[PDB]
Amino acid sequence: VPGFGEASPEAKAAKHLHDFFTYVAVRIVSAQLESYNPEAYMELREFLDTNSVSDGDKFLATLMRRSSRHMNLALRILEVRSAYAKNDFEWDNMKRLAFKNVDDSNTRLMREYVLETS
Amino acid sequence: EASPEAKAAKHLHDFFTYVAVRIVSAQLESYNPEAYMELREFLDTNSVSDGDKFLATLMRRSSRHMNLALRILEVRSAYAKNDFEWDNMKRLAFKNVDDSNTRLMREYVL
Repeated sequence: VPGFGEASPEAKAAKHLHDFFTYVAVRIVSAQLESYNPEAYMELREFLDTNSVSDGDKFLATLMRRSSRHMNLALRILEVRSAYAKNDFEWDNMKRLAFKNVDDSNTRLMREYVLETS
Repeated sequence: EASPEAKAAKHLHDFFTYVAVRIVSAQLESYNPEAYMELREFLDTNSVSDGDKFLATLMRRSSRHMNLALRILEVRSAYAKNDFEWDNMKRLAFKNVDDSNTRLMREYVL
């Protein structure tokens, strides 16, 4: 692919999805906690304040070194992010929406251009 | 209320704009030195991370910049539809998550 000689665009997108899935998993596990263990929901909420999901593996590595019970929370998120990605995430729907976004973007850019230059 | 799939799709749309600008820039370096230089200068004062805003600004800068913008738009759709290996990216996502799980585990107890 012209202009790429390190990571492929696929690998780049792949790493972004990985981190995105960590973030989904944290939102998932957080939800499940809110009336199954609000003591643990509060603690997760406290950890999120000072800890960023952005580099998700660094966030998880930090989370499981926080305490033994935080470590158990990390292991839950690891399991949930695996299950979500491999089982629930609608990959082909994602692809379809991206095509629609690109198609609609093309259309809108051209339409607004033509309209405003007249 | 935006779904994960939809959030992921918005990111991929902007990502494909980025890829298309990179592809187009590379081709211009080989096939049109002057146009390469105009794109590069435009790139010095306009962020591709702006996505469609960037394209809209490019379109209106001049007729030469409009040609750049139309080539980028064409390359963006053709790349995403014909060339980008969607199933490979997926296999790579799965592998990243598997390898990450294993490494996080190994490193915590070792």
